[PDB]
Amino acid sequence: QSPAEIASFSPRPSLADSKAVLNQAVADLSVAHSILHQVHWYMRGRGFMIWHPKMDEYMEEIDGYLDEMSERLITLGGAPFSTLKEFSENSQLKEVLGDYNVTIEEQLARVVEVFRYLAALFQKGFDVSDEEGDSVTNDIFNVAKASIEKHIWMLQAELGQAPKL
Amino acid sequence: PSLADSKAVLNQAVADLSVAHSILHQVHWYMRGRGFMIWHPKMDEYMEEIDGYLDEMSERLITLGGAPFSTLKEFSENSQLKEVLGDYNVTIEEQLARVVEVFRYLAALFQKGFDVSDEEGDSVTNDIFNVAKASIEKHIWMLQAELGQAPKL
Amino acid sequence: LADSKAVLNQAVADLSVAHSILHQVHWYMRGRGFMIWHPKMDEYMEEIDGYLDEMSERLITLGGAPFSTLKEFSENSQLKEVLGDYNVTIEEQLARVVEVFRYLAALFQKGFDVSDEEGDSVTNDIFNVAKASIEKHIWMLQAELGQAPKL
Amino acid sequence: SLADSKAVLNQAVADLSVAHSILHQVHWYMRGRGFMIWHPKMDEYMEEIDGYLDEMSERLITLGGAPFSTLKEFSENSQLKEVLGDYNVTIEEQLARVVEVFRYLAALFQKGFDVSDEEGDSVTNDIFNVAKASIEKHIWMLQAELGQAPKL
Amino acid sequence: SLADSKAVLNQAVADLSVAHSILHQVHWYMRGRGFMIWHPKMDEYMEEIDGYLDEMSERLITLGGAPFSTLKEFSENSQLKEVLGDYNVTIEEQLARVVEVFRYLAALFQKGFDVSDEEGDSVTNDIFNVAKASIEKHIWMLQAELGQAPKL
Amino acid sequence: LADSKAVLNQAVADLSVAHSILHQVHWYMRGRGFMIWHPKMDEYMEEIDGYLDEMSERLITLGGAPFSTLKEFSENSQLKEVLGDYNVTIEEQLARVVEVFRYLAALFQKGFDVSDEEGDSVTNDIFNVAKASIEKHIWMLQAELGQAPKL
Amino acid sequence: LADSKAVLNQAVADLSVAHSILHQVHWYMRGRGFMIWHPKMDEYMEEIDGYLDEMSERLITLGGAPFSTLKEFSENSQLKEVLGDYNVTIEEQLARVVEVFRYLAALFQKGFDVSDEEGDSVTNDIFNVAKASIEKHIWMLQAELGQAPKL
Amino acid sequence: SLADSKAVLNQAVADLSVAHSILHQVHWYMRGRGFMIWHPKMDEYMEEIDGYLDEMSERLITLGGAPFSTLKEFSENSQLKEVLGDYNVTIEEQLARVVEVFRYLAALFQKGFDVSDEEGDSVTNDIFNVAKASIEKHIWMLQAELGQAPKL
Amino acid sequence: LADSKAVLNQAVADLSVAHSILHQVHWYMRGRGFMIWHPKMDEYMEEIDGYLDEMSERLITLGGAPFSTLKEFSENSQLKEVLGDYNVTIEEQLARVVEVFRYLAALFQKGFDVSDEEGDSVTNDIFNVAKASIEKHIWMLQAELGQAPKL
Amino acid sequence: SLADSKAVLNQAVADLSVAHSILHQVHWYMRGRGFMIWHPKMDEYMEEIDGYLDEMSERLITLGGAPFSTLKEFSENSQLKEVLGDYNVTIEEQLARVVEVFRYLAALFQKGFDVSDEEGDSVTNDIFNVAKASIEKHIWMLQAELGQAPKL
Amino acid sequence: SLADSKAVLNQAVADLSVAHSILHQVHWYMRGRGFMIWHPKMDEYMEEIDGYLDEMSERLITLGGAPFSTLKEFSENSQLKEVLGDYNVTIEEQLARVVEVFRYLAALFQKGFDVSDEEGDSVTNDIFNVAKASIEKHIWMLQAELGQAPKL
Amino acid sequence: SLADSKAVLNQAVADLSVAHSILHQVHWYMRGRGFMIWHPKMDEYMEEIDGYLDEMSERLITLGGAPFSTLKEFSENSQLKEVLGDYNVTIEEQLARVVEVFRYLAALFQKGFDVSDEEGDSVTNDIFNVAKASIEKHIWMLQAELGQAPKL
Ligand SMILES: [Ca+2]
Ligand SMILES: [Ca+2]
Ligand SMILES: [Ca+2]
Ligand SMILES: [Ca+2]
Ligand SMILES: [Cl-]
Ligand SMILES: [Cl-]
Ligand SMILES: [Cl-]
Ligand SMILES: [Cl-]
Ligand SMILES: [Cl-]
Ligand SMILES: [Cl-]
Ligand SMILES: [Cl-]
Ligand SMILES: [Cl-]
Ligand SMILES: [Cl-]
Ligand SMILES: [Cl-]
Ligand SMILES: [Tb+3]
Ligand SMILES: [Tb+3]
Ligand SMILES: [Tb+3]
Ligand SMILES: [Tb+3]
Ligand SMILES: [Tb+3]
Ligand SMILES: [Tb+3]
Ligand SMILES: [Tb+3]
Ligand SMILES: [Tb+3]
Ligand SMILES: [Tb+3]
Ligand SMILES: [Tb+3]
Ligand SMILES: [Tb+3]
Ligand SMILES: [Tb+3]
Repeated sequence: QSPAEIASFSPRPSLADSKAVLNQAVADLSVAHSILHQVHWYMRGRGFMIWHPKMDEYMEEIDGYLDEMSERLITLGGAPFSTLKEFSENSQLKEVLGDYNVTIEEQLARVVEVFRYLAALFQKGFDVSDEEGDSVTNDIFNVAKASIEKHIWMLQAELGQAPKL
Repeated sequence: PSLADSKAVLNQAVADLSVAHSILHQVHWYMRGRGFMIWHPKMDEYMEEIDGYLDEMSERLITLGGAPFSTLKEFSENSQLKEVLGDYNVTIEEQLARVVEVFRYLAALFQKGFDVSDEEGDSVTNDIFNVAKASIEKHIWMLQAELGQAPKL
Repeated sequence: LADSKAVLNQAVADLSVAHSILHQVHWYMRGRGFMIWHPKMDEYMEEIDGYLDEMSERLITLGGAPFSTLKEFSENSQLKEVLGDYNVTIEEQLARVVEVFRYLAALFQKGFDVSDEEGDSVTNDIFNVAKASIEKHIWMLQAELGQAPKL
Repeated sequence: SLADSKAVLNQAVADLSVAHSILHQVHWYMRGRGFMIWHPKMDEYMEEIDGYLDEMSERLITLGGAPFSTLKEFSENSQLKEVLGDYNVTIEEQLARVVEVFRYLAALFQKGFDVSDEEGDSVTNDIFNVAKASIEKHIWMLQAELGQAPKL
Repeated sequence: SLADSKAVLNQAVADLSVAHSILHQVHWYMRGRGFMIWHPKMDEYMEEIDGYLDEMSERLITLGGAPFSTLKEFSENSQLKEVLGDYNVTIEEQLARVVEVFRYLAALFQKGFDVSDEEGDSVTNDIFNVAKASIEKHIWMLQAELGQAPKL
Repeated sequence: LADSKAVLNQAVADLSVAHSILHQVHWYMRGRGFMIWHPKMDEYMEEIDGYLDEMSERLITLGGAPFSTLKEFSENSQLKEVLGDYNVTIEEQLARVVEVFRYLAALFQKGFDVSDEEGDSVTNDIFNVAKASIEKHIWMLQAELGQAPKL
Repeated sequence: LADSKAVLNQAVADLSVAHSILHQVHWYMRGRGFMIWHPKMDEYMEEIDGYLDEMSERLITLGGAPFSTLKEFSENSQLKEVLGDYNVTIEEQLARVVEVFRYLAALFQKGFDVSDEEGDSVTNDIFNVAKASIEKHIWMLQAELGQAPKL
Repeated sequence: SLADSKAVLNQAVADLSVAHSILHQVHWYMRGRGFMIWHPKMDEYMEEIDGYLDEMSERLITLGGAPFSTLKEFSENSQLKEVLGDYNVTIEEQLARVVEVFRYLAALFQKGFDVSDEEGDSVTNDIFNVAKASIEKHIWMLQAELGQAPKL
Repeated sequence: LADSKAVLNQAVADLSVAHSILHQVHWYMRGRGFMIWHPKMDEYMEEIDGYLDEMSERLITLGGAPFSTLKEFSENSQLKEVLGDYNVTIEEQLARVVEVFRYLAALFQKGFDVSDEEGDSVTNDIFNVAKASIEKHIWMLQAELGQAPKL
Repeated sequence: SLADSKAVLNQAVADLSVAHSILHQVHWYMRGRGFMIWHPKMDEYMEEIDGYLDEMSERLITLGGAPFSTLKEFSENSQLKEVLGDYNVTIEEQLARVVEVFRYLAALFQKGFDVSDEEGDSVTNDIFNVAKASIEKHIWMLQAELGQAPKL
Repeated sequence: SLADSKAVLNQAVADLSVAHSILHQVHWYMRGRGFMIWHPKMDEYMEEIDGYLDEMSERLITLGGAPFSTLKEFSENSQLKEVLGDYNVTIEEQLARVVEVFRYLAALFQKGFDVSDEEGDSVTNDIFNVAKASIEKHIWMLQAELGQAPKL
Repeated sequence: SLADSKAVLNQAVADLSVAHSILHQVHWYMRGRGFMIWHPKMDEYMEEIDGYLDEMSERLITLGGAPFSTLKEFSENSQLKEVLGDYNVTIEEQLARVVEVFRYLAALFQKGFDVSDEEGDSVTNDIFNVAKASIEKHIWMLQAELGQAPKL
């Protein structure tokens, strides 16, 4: 005979170890990137000429974390999500169709939402990596969390609000 | 001459670009209102690009055996663009609206340049207009976006 | 796919999928040649992002609305992604890259054809430049694999 | 013999030190549309202000003087008044505050220009003139953002 | 009010705009041995003319004035005369036109200098001083190519 | 100094005064070594400026309100300023910088301690980076003075 | 694509010979204006070399086999070479570069036409870009020589 | 108090000096397909190694310690063993040798991390961490070229 | 090859042919290693071009008349060219380069010796620097081919 | 009409050439603790002296003058005195010597400033002013190294 | 044939390795006025020494030799002696030690020159020549700091 | 036993200084078609001459010598003779003057080369060789401009 082929529902979704949460990051950072690109492209209104370019800067920073976090996952022996289907299903951020009729304030507020989520994800990754004693991974999350939180201050300040982290 | 018209539209461009530069200088200088700090330096970027086209088009014309307009009287009399005196009381959005309008004219100019030069088989001149049109159109998108509008080319 | 705006948006989806695949090759790569090709994938991706931005933004300039969600990229792209696997050779990785680049070169030909018919010379040149470059890469990638470009 | 020149140099040291402090408060406490342009702009202004403070302090040293060099001295000799940071100053208000400070500095620099000319200190004179040039350009730009004429 | 400082700044705007046009004509129409050096040199002169033009107009704005800003205003106010482009002018003759334009500029800047000195406009006075220094150096140089003394 | 915010604001006050002392040192310096040590103060000042901005901004980020007036810096800082004097020797100037730095090293360790205990990991690493560089500067200044770092 | 491929290879022959002529002009130049024109041949040579590589590599990408020996170059090229001679005037050497450029400009027009007929838009832009630049140079050289470009 | 941290820092000075010797050996004796990529890559590794060895040695000095600083000290104290150069070794063996050196450093740097953590030396702790992060990435890449998992 | 002048001109001829051959290797290359060795042929050609210019120009300085036509290069060179072929393996290409370089080193040695005996120190230095560089390359290429330099 | 401006420019050309010569002696014959920083510093001072000499020489040409241009002219018209190099001179003495030279030049630039101001040559006046500022700053610095006030 | 050229090149590998290690000890153990200038200067020396070390071994490889490549080999073959690091050495003593090292290396490089001169290995000969020129420059400078003649 | 190498090094210091002065005169006094190119070209030559002067003097110092270091010493030991600057001299005459100085220098570097070969001073030999190579290349270029062969 032969070993039976197991048929069960996709197991994961529980952020229990460093590996798990690094992959969740790969997923969320890929979608974040896509949301950022849509804001870049669909943006209209006073303040476009400053924020259009800014989205590029954010995107590059997000790219940087995406790469180092999946590559840390690889180094630790894991297997990073690497298809749009994987990214789209494992991510907790929702995507919507691009729309040109959104005010600047609403765009910036959407980016703050995404940044708040990512900062909590990196907080979770920090805590998990600390508990498991994976100090390298721990530092990666902390660094990413530092600058995301700083971007949240600035965005909120443009919106006339405190960071409210 | 086989290339008489390429020549004529290149020189039209020389005149209109010189006028366009002038207007962008006026916007840069007379600008007042929230957004000054971003748009004032942006006019410099536009001017540098307009300048780059003015030089390239005039010199393509020289290369083809033409005599480019090279006096303010010539630019002025030949250009289809109309200049008005500077006024500090124009709003930032009216200033950007004017820039979009100058740029729309230039896109149509470069379109005609493109067609005429494609007609006469001057493929170098064709490319020059094609590159200029491409850039100007991108600029129109951005300006319109800032104005809360679609590019509407 | 019979106007410039549809071909451009199709390119948005396909370049987005091509970028994802190039990333997968970057990460899962193993074997002799890794030290040269792993970094090369970043060059390829920087380029693909280059075109993605220019095309999407040409569409916008032309009054279109780019695919801008993963669902849209995935469903609209003609490219097929598979799960990442470490157990693929460098030569196999390269061959996959060439397949994708071949697909892109052909998409760029259609964009070239369609915009030429429509008299949209700006879009036409964007497709033209992207093609010249994709084609150069296939020559080089095929050469590493000991084969002619076979365009 | 260069006593009036020395006094105005040192007065500028106090004032520039306070001005720098105010720019730093505006930079941190800024909130509202245009933050993203004006926040970094505050660094540009601070660098320049630091540039003058150092240059003028060292011109004073070079003349045989002794520049104020403590926060107490800066705060007590300066004519500018500082206030507790407040996040609810609007952008426009923040810009108007920088304008008030720059106008003060332009007038201080005028006085320094005049006094150094009177004492025949031509090097000190050109130092104030350069500073004045650039400050007035900044007032022109600030006021333009505010939709106003430079009003020098 | 600095009425004449403003008047000379605006005269400079007009004349530099015409000077710039004249240098462009020389760049384009130039033919003869020396072309390869002087053709590009015309770009360097234009960039410098451009610099003054923007600095002077911007100093005018800063002072409360309203710079000339249309080609008609440039032509009607400039003292410089423009002629149609001709390819049959020699290099030596082109260089002679430039010297003549620059001798004019240097005289204009002397007036700008004298007027701003007199009105106590030291910033403007420096702007003119810097422009005149540069222009006069160029004159020495062009004259030297032409085998002649600067004859300032 | 009740928490992370409190210590951040203390660093804001102390870094401001520390920067002022450094400028005093830069300006009133005389003696053999001037030519190396005078410009070196500029390097120290840029670094202190950097910590000052980063720490105040971390405080902003966290919902605090940084000291931002000279009175506030002066009031809250634990460093004491004295009038400039040209007759201080170069090695005496370097010793005052060492004292100021040892003070800032201590401050930053309290900062590190407090943030660690509160779980403010970003603030923690900020004080740690600051601590590392100051302690290296102490080693180098003490070395110049013929002494061990004596942390 | 036989005709596109043939004109590309022709250009390889002729650009290799043009390059050698420029190198001769560079070395054998004597007369007033040497100091401006001697380095200018280095810029011309650099640019010629860029076309040469670009055009044979295009040919490779198309599945051709570019001429690649001095024999192939001399035999296929329509340019004729003469022994070096220091007795040539500066103006004479410039006229010889003008002649050679006028020739390449014509060849590039053939290449452009042929490629346009065969639908090879990529080769077509390559010829178009080379021709834009050679013609600018001819204007400039002719102007140094007191003449209209006469294209 | 900080004796254990000082001890591991000094161990690292020793092992890093030998490591760097081994990389230089690889660099010079390398032969085979891939020489052209890997030979200069050893240079990257050496300079990164030199970087850690200076940082760590200077952190030891800063703590009041006395770094090993003679070839005899390095050899005696290093746990890494050196062998004679041999051109006959294969590229893949050369790379396997670099991996085994790095796996050792990574383990050493983890010991440093742990020791310094227990002692409260947070600066020393962060130096090992950054070192460890870097080396582990290198092991992944080196293993990748050899067709293997990182096995960390 | 009687004297310094004569060997300088000989090198102009051989360096021209060597550059030709390197370019052939750059273009016709196929197989694993292409991605590192294709661009490596650019660094080599660049270097060869440096020597060729320096050597001919030293000869002009010396009052000679450097070869300046492809006919002179081809007829005077001891190096021999073959038709381009895609079927040559990477290692064969690499070994071709080695053999050209070995010839060049031997030529430069003769150039060194000849200018030495004529007391032309400048020409001597030129051949020395050229030699040291080529031998370094020979070690490196041989290393790739799994062999000792065997000078 | 411009004779005194031309005179003091040409006197500066001579003194600047001798001063360059002196600084090069100091550079070469220097020995003593402090060499490693003061040796390269003399290069910086020489480049600056060179800049003034070229600028002032060329202002003189521009004005229709004829700069001193031989070592014999420089040596004979200079108020500065040269002696044979000697390795025994201490570092303080070397530095005190450069100060004396700088003091002379600063004074010479003051005469130049005065004279051009009288003759209304504002461009020449600015050149002397700029030169004077920088030299006085270096005097402060060298005096400070020497443990002293600038005592301008 | 080239056995003696190879042998001295290999002597150089071992000595430059030990020279580098002594420079590193000097860099780490330095204490005294001058530290902030001389500490970085040891880095520059170390860089230059590595430069020679890599080039000489690679020249050896190129010639068919096998360079020393283990700390054991460097130690055994070097004629330089190493002692434990001591903080209580003065800056002047530390510099005198470098001067001793360099004096040795320049004697070595002269032997390398003469040997290769004899064996007609003109490339190896230029390498030693370049190295010697540079080391002798540094000996002049270090000695000048020490108030001494170069005394080659 | 080193002494003639030192004497040629010192003659070079004198002649290079004089040559630097002559090039400066040509820079300033040049008039005529070609000015715009040859005027800046003199700068390049002067920077190069200063390069040699400094390297040669410092090699002399390194050898335990005492370089000429006053204008009088340069003037009286130089074989080159200076004349009063004159504007009327043609461009072609000026270049010929530089050619004549460069031929003197190449010949002097040849004597330098030979004397240092005989004395076994390889470092100095190499300095003269390098200088000679570049001077000869300039003669070619200058001669080419004047429509002549180099005639070395
Ligand atoms: Ca709405
Ligand atoms: Ca008036
Ligand atoms: Ca005391
Ligand atoms: Ca004459
Ligand atoms: Cl502006
Ligand atoms: Cl990577
Ligand atoms: Cl973009
Ligand atoms: Cl910030
Ligand atoms: Cl041009
Ligand atoms: Cl300073
Ligand atoms: Cl050359
Ligand atoms: Cl290529
Ligand atoms: Cl250090
Ligand atoms: Cl003449
Ligand atoms: Tb990566
Ligand atoms: Tb142009
Ligand atoms: Tb974009
Ligand atoms: Tb300062
Ligand atoms: Tb402006
Ligand atoms: Tb900040
Ligand atoms: Tb290529
Ligand atoms: Tb260090
Ligand atoms: Tb050349
Ligand atoms: Tb000059
Ligand atoms: Tb190496
Ligand atoms: Tb020197």
